[PDB]
Amino acid sequence: KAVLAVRREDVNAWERRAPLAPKHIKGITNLGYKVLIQPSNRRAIHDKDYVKAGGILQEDISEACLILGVKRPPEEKLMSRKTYAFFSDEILKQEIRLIDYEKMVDHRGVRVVAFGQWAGVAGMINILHGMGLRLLALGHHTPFMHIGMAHNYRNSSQAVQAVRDAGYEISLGLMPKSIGPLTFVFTGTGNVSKGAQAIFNELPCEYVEPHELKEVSQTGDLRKVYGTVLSRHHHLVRKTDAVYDPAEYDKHPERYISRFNTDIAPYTTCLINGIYWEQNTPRLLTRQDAQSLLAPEGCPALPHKLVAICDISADTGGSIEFMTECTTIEHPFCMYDADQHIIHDSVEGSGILMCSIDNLPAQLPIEATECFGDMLYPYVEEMILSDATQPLESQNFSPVVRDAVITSN
Amino acid sequence: AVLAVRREDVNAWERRAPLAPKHIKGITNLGYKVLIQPSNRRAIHDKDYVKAGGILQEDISEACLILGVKRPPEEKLMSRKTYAFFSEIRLIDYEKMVDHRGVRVVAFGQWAGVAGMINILHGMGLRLLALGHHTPFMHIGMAHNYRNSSQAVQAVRDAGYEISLGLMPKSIGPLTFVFTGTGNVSKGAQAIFNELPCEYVEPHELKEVSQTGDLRKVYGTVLSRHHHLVRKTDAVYDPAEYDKHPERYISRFNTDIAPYTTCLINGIYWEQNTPRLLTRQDAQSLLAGCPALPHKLVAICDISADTGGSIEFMTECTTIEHPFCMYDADQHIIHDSVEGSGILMCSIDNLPAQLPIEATECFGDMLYPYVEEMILSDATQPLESQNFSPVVRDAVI
Repeated sequence: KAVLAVRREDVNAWERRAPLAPKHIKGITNLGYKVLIQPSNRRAIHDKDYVKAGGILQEDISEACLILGVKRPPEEKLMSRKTYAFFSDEILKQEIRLIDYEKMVDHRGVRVVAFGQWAGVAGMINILHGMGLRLLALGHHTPFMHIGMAHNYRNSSQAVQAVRDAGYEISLGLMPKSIGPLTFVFTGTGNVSKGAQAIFNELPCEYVEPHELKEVSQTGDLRKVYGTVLSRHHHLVRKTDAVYDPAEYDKHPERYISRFNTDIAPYTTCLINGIYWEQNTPRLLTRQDAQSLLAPEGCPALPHKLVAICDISADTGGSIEFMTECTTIEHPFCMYDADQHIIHDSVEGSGILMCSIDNLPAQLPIEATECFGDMLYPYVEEMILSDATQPLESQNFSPVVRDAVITSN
Repeated sequence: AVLAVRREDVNAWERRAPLAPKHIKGITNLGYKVLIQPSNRRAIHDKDYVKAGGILQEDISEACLILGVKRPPEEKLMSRKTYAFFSEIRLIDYEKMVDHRGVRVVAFGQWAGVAGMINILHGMGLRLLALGHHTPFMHIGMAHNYRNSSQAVQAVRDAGYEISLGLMPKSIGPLTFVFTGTGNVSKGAQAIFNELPCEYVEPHELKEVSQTGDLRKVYGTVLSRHHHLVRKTDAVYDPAEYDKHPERYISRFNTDIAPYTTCLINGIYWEQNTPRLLTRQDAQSLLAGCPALPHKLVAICDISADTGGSIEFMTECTTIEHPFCMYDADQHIIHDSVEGSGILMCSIDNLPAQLPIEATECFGDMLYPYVEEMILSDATQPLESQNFSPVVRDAVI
């Protein structure tokens, strides 16, 4: 008797995802609920697949009490006496219940509704493409020229075949010698970091311990790429006695510094940053660290070892002090040059190539939709039996859903 | 006695060379010594030129013939030597090398068309998304994102399968592609289109299929002079007369074909007194959750390098880095963009450089037969006594 609707995305041309996939609509209709799908040429999964799974294609979504979307409408489009959920008072004036997927957390306070590894997958394809263009601008044709942007591929499978194909060229010795071994450092603990690792694993890779990076950055095999996973214990020490205690760094991070600038950064070609930075944590790199890193025929050496930094988390303006500006899917790369200036939509001149896109998952919209839908599915029935007309206190919500309401009730 | 291939220094995108490894194997088997200047820029690695009998060496002083792609900086030209490029020092221009009929003999063949067709299919992906339509054209990148034409063809076939499975949005209607010109360059664009689920029709049919075509296919037509050119007086076509006096003719392309066209691939070589395909006034008239297109014509790709003054309003060239611009409803050109109102346009001058290995092989094949003449050139003696063919003699500038 209660009716669910999936709204069309209207916010931005790049929003090709949805909060639920066909298989989720097949599940919800098998529980006897009616599900309206608002027609959309924008969605990367076609309307006829939502219809095949028992959804009814219809512009008018007035009858629905739960409306699921990805991004909040401009507020002009919000029907009254209904519950909306998005990835986000004025509207509180009315009887409108708003839910924020980002605030849906377990008893420990860890998120339970997200895009999983998919930001890392897209970020790693993006930065490999970026390094192709950056190294050509410095005068080096490489096999990284043969990897496009994440959104130029049908799905992660087609992307993986292009990464393996460029990997074969590297493994056959088609890199230029003069630029030396290539080193990749991965930071952070989450699913997003595993995604970037999963793309790297398709190249002719070799994982080393952080202390080895000094050696392999000089004498590594030029038919391979080198990776290292960086953990807290590798680079964080107390200001007093240069010791690491994990229980103490959790409570009082202010007693700690990072040795990343002296121990790892000078031996790094590409930093993939997956850290979630906090207001009292040590930084990986400062503005002064950048000055020192930059200060240094047809076959030149690199101007300096560090070519690129890709941010795959939220943390835009955190661990790397000078990475202040976000990039976009359309303009993915900017340069931090030797005069401490950001040059937008460019891979030319001096300095460090940087990539910081806020909606990386949208570049792989089908797999992003499947993954998100899987995490949301168990909570959908609670949300369908939500009543915007009644008080919050009387709703049969789990703490997960209750705590994620961002309206007065 | 000694031949040299110089490193390209002009532009970061110049990844081609005048000869491929197999050509160096041929020249060394004639007993000539060949120096190759080392280059991380070249898309074919130094080790392959060495494997074929070339010697890798920075100092190129002992060579009497120096082959390159683009003409060096004037400060870099050594005295008493012969240089060949694409424009007491003897200079040869590959572009001026023509046979007794006056047709070019040293060029990049079909490869501009191949790159141009991949570029515009990518362009249409971005343009149609900006108008609110996810399509399988989103899954084709720029020509330079692929290792060679084979990897590009697999991505075009893959997107073709999505179209053939019915994954186009219906509201956008049938997609029509018109090919103009007679050259190799036009065959290249056709060769990429043939890898989609295509169907070729006669020009008169375009009116019908632009309204009732199967949305699981893409439609193509090849446009000849006889289809659209008529005399001002009696609306008749005589091919012998259009050759001599093109000023007596107009084009019916604006009224007969343009209104039923999604994508114009333009390969015409325009002359100062030929009729235009489209004028500024034609453009004004053409521009006038599941929407129709604002108008039928989405995109124009020039594959002859702004050698088609055929489109009056296509004034400014695009680049590999910034491939697309928009001609909007107010007659304004917006650079490096697929957003807002109007027509998407692509006009890149060095399309072959996006497929640098195949471009090098093709060019090298056309040049190979004339290399021996050029090696036995002497810059110190007069031109009249050189044992040159008319092809090479006429190309000295």
